[PDB]
Amino acid sequence: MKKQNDIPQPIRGDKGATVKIPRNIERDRQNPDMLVPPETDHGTVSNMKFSFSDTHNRLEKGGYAREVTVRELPISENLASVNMRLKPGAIRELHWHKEAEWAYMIYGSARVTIVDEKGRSFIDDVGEGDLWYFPSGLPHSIQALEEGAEFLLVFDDGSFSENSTFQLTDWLAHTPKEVIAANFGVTKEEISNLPGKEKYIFENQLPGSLKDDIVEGPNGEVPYPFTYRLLEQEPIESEGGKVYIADSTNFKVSKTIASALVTVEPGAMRELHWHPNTHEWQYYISGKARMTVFASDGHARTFNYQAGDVGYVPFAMGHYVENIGDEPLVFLEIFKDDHYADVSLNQWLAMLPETFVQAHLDLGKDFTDVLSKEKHPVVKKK
Amino acid sequence: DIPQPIRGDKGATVKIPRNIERDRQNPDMLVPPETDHGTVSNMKFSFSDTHNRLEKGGYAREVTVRELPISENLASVNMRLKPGAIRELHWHKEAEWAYMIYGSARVTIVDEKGRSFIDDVGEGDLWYFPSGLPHSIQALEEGAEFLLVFDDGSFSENSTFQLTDWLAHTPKEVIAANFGVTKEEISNLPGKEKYIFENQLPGSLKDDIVEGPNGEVPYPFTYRLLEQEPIESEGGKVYIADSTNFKVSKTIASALVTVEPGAMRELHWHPNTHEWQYYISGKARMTVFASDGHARTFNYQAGDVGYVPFAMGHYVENIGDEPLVFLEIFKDDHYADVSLNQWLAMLPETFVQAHLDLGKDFTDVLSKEKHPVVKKK
Amino acid sequence: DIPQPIRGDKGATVKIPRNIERDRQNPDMLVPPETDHGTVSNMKFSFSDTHNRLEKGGYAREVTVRELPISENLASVNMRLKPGAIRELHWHKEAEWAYMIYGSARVTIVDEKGRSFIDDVGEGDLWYFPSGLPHSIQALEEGAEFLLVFDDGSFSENSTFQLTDWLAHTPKEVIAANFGVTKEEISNLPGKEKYIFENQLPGSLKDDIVEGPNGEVPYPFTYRLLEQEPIESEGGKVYIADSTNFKVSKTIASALVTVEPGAMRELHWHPNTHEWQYYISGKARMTVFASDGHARTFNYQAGDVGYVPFAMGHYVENIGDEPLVFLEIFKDDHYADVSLNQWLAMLPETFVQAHLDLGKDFTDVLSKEKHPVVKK
Amino acid sequence: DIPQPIRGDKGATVKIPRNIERDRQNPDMLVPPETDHGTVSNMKFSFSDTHNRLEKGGYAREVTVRELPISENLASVNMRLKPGAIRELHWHKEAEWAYMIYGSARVTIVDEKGRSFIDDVGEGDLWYFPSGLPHSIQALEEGAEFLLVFDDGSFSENSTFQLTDWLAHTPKEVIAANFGVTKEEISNLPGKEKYIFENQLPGSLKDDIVEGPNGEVPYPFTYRLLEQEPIESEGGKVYIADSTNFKVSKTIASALVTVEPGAMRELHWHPNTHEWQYYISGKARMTVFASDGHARTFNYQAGDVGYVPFAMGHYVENIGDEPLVFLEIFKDDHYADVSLNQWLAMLPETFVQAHLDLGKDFTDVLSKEKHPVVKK
Amino acid sequence: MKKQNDIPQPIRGDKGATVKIPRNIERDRQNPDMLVPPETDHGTVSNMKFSFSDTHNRLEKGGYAREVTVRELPISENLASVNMRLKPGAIRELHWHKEAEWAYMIYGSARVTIVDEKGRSFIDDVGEGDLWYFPSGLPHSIQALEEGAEFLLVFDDGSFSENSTFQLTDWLAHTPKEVIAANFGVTKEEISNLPGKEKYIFENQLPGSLKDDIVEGPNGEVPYPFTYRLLEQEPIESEGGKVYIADSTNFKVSKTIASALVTVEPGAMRELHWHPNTHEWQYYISGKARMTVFASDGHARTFNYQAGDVGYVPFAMGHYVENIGDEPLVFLEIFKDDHYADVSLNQWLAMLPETFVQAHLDLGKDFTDVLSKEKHPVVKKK
Ligand SMILES: [Mn+2]
Ligand SMILES: [Mn+2]
Ligand SMILES: [Mn+2]
Ligand SMILES: [Mn+2]
Ligand SMILES: [Mn+2]
Ligand SMILES: [Mn+2]
Ligand SMILES: [Mn+2]
Ligand SMILES: [Mn+2]
Ligand SMILES: [Mn+2]
Ligand SMILES: [Mn+2]
Repeated sequence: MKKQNDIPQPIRGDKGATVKIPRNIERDRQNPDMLVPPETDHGTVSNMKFSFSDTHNRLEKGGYAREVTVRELPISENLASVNMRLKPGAIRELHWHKEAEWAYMIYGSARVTIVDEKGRSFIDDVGEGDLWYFPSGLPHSIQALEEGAEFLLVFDDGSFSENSTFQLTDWLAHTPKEVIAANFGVTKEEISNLPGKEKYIFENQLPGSLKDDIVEGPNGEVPYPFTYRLLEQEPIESEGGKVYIADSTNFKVSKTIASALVTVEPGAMRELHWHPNTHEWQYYISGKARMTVFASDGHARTFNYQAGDVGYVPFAMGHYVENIGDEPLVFLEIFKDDHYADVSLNQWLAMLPETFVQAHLDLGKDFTDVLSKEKHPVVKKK
Repeated sequence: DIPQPIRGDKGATVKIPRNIERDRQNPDMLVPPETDHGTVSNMKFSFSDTHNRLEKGGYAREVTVRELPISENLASVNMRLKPGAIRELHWHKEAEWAYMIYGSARVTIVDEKGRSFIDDVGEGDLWYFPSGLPHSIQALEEGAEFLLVFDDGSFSENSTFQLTDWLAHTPKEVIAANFGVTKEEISNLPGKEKYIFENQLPGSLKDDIVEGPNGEVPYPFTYRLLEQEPIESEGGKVYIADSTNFKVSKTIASALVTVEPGAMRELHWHPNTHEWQYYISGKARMTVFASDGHARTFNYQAGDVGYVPFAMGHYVENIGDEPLVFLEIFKDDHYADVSLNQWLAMLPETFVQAHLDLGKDFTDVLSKEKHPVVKKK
Repeated sequence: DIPQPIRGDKGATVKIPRNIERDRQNPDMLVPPETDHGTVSNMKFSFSDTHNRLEKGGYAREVTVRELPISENLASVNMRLKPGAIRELHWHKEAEWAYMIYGSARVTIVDEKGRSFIDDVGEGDLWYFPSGLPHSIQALEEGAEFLLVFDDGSFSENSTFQLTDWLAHTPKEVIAANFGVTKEEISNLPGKEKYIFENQLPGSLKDDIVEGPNGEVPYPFTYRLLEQEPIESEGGKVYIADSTNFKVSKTIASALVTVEPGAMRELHWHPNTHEWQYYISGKARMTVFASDGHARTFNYQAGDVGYVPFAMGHYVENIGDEPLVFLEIFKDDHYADVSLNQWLAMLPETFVQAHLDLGKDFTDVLSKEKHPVVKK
Repeated sequence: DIPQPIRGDKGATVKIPRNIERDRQNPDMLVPPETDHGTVSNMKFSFSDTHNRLEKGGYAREVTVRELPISENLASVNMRLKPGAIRELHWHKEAEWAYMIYGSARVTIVDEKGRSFIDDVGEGDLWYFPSGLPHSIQALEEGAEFLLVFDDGSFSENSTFQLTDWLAHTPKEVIAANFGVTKEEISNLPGKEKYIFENQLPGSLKDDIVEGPNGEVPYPFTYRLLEQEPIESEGGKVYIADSTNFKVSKTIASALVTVEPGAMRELHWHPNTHEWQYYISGKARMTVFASDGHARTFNYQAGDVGYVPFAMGHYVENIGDEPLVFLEIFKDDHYADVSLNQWLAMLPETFVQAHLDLGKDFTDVLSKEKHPVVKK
Repeated sequence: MKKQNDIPQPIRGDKGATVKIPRNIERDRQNPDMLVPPETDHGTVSNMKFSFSDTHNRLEKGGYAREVTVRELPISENLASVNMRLKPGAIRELHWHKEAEWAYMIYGSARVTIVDEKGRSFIDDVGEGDLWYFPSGLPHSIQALEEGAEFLLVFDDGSFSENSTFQLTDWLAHTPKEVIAANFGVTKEEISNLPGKEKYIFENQLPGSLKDDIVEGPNGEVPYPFTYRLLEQEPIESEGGKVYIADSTNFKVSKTIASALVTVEPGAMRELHWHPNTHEWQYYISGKARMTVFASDGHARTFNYQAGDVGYVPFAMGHYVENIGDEPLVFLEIFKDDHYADVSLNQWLAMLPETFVQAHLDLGKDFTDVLSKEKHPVVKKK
């Protein structure tokens, strides 16, 4: 708990030394638990942290998009992410991709379209705290409404790239005109004005009312919505914060992505736990955190995170997420699976015979008496 | 005619010795569309460019990942049997799907509960043998020629597990003990496999059926594809068999497509998996759109294998005077596509116009009903 | 008493220094059947050829893909516990299946809904712990020795996540905050893992049961394999536990096979997945038929691991005077085989004759009923 | 003072919580050049974003392929030693190259012929230790801080072979037999490694020299880079050490580049191998041209690692008011580049004009002499 | 040094327990340091031991061949080995392969042939203790002389198989007769008696004198011999045994294999060392040994070896080879490199300032005074 000097130094008790070479003081201040790790860290652990601020931002007329992929964070082979921004009325061009796409609306609102394997369309407006999920290969679009929009997209393969989606106008620009004309029963003259290259993101007038955009068709309505109002659900409320979970059990279409939004008050922490199903991918919406990843065989490494950072926890590794700042800590947890699952350290030990736990920990009834059989994902410090 | 790789002011005459016959077969590759761009893997291979294994009773030649490396998940054998000839009892790690192009044959299969299924397959019929289940084929009075598709690209037709090869490589004492016979009783077992061999015609199917205490299989291993009602559009027909109707065909979804002269399988993609193609008859071109401004056109004719990687945009245009007939194969439990026309038809017209820089005259032509094969006007 | 690699006019005496004891254990490898041919990967490894991790309270040794590289999907630990000794609370990514060979033990497991299951396991019983669910083992009054099988070949017994190792590598401030205690209250936590440690015998199972707000688990994590009715053939018995009867065992299908002297697990293959084997007792040979004229025979005895890649033909012949007892393990939700005899029995007899160049005298012996273990 | 991702009519303000400090460090990434295009792998990682291993006597932090995956062939440790502190005698498979940034240290190495080399290294000096040869570092009176580069990206600083770790994991009977001593004589050996440990300052270099029957090493393992005459261009200086002058440095070619304010390492590429970079001081941007219309610009400052894959076009522009100082590292036996200016200068002027759609006014400025660092 | 019972048990002090399940007592007796490892072992280490007795032996008219490859010992990706036996006069059929081949003649003697890239032939007799080396792709044969022969072949790729060499008669059997006839200017009738399948190993009459077999040609003699008399060289003689080294510096053709024969008296040991160049592959000719492989980061595992065993030491790992029996221990060390190199622990420390070594080891002048600046590869116990 000893605090750093204005110029922090990698010193812990009698270990470490001052930095003698030119250095990045600003980044060191953001990474206090990396410049000075806990004494309990040990061994080689892959990097589990990357900042969107350290990525190239693709700027277009109407917004921007930047990405963190396996080429930035190689531990995350199964999940990649885009931070995308749209100005009011601007359109993310009709497109599809091999990966399924999950999204969280951080700021503003947007209208999405999607058409399914049966030719059925779903059109809906998404606001702050809402999600969408587009299954692999189904074509979709996003158009920001009057406030603009900024959102996080997560794709279920780490090798994604935002520059490799299949765009409507790119497909047509690379199809012979004779074939397009034959496809639609029109003349080549009727399609002479098709774009010669993709748009990707483009400015446009605001759309009208949602009701006026709904398209009915001969194949009927989709069975399940492609959007979900996460923040309208009743959260799991612990002493130190709240957890909102959306997986395929409640957000029915979201078959390959399970998700949670976690809020952690100052002085609180997402408790010690692990996931018995799959890897965790993280996005930090706001606040400041540290997390130690316990990797087995005496290996553990602590990382720091703040707004704009991606984190990762490989399958079954022990972890916690501690708020280390004065404001709420808000982050997303993402899993490539059909459901969310964790094992809580506290609940695990609480559900075992007390003398058996005592025999393991070399602690007494004073400790086992504090264990809780109810899981409290976010705990508050006393 | 002597074609040249010239398109407008681009290209030049060929100055070196060349293969004129192949150039005539590949007009859209010697002279690609101006709209092609970028590196795309090869998506075409001819069975005529493969080694044909000849045996007493027929032949078998294959296109695998060693010929067409983009196709890692699917491989194929073109097999021919003379009347009465037998493809020896065998099994393999891969599931096997088949389309009977010519003639007819009797198949056998035994399942993991010891139940046998024996049936005759004719032109336009399919079979599907799940992985590891043992089977045989015997051509009937007119012979048979058929296409086999295996759900792994690394297959080889020379590495199936053959009944007689197994026995030839098992100790005689073990074979004798296995069946409760003497070693002398099995002395005449073959020393090497047969693979394909000549034989007299079998009797009636009814007389070959074997009844047993474990009863009949719950689902048939054959399917009469051409007896089903096809999806009919202006330019042709589509017949689909996947696990929703051909119940056993869990890892292969299939379609037979017929395209009249002047018609085209419309612009679409598959949101589920890669497409593997076999061209039964006719002449076609297809452009594969691979994202990020990459697209490449290929030509196909009878005897060719094609491929479309997962989610790539494509169409199949008849470029000849005869019907174009081809198979589409997918390693999945169902067939699925997205039609470009239907997609745009199901969106607000002004939104589509904003994308395409076209007006209501174009959006008025879009159809909310999918028409897989369209006819030119 | 000195075997030589000679078969008729093939082979020769060994002229260099040699391992006569191992040669005597591997008669069908020093002198293979004439019917073997071609390159086949090794399908045989002995636990006696592995490093044994010794701890206060027992031991653990393993056969993994680093010992037997054909077995990429399955690995195994032979673990021994003295009376009362504890295999420390731990978890791992891999699912774990177990067979109790000797003695008995108490297991605990807690699931992802916070529900605990505690049960006693005796000889012939199994357990199955799904991936990532935390568990422990404690031997009862006789001690215990058992075989664990993990559904990835790259496992290692030294890489499990141990309760005390986790806590030893977590900041004390974080542990204290997690439980609402002071750092002083947790100062006595161990500085390193225990793994296996000695302990007094546990009390009655009834006294260990913990009730909780989330109720009981829906399916048990133990199974009394030898209490089931086996498939009894002429030459032995087969007991099967897969996800159809041992409901939790979703990624492991298993069978215990007993083969009398003079009997043999018949010629068959598996149309679903690879087979992993552990030889509990007795002596066997097996030929693996790998297609395209490739076949190789291997010898096995107590303590050996074997393997049969997906769809390869095989049999398991007792070559000794005592019963042969072995486990068959498959990474799948069910057991399945195709029997050579039953296959041919279910085809037209003249069609079989046309293949085999044998007559009705042979096809008349074929049986439409499957008999997994046959007697000579 | 609040930058925004806006370039003319493209982009927009950031509406979500953001990292303004990092955005200010990366102006050409928040607002890239209009000329960037396409997907390019990340080519930039900060040592400040790594876990620092702290020991009594100093620290070590690393950037490896697990942090910067484009760099598969090279990894790096920033190591700091207090006065007299010792980096424990050790070896590793990888060859090690080093640049002394601050202070000074004594190194030892023994070769495979039993010959020892001991030398003092000061600011601007290098060392190179071939793969597998054992060595140590001990800081002198001012302490030391230096950059180590290893010729495999999968390195880890926690995986080196340490003298005391080896002995702690060797049977005492074997150690005793090895040296002809009793087990009692070696009872005080450490039970675990030291890695970095505090120690009194060493004596004179002359007093440490050890003579032996195998003579002196043929080539020195240290090099006084900054004592060499640099290539001096209009905008800065370049000092090169590769196997042609630093004879032992067979797998690492290196250069120290200084770039004045308003200057730039010119447009060039390497026809031999990938470039790995460490930024000692100052602030830079670099565009990596990856072919087929792909290009991405990155920002660097003190403490950053950069990378340029084999043959990709690049330049390094000083974007600050202070000198820009960086290292270029190549896994090869020599340094080589092709300069864009010199290339075009050596071709017929009308041929260059036909390519560039520019006239004699442009081709007249081309120079047949290579100037690695140019001044605006 | 405590000895096992006739039925050994995995017990070390108060650690371990008796074996309660059916077990392989004979193998346990062969592996005393695996049933009861040193207390100093720790962590996961790949298997480094495999017995030729655990391999399928290919029997032919004239001899046998069995192999240990990466399919048996997966740590050894770069080296594989065949133990081959020939009866008097029997021929290992003319053949070639992609891998280079190195050989040690353990028993008997043989005549070898080889033809090089220039059409030059080399024919020579090899006896006990002699080597050969055949570069990749050059065709060769072996024919045993009057005592027969048994030898160890080592190939410089672990994926080798003895059943995959290119055999003269197999090539011809799979070439169209018209092509063979055209190749040699003969009729198809003249070649009708060519074999229909390969021979591999076949019986034959003893050859005549070597002098009568030598073939001269227009391209002259080879520049360097393909055989080497290892045991005729003066060995490095230490107190506890001898070392004979053949690498490309003395056996000039042996460009990809460096080799050593090591003899270790009872009570002696190949000292603690490592190799700074490459992995070590081992074959145990006679005797009984143990070796601990030190793999870094606190990882170490001990293995036992006896006649007929293959061992392995990955690049740069610390090791020693201790004789644990009453007879001499004789083994081969093989390296895929153009030279042999090691670093001796003793010599390393002997060449450093004594106080510096003392500061590392927490030992005094009593220890540093015993260090030797001369390398003694095999040391004898006092
Ligand atoms: Mn999208
Ligand atoms: Mn979590
Ligand atoms: Mn088949
Ligand atoms: Mn299609
Ligand atoms: Mn376990
Ligand atoms: Mn089986
Ligand atoms: Mn070093
Ligand atoms: Mn450069
Ligand atoms: Mn050879
Ligand atoms: Mn060695």
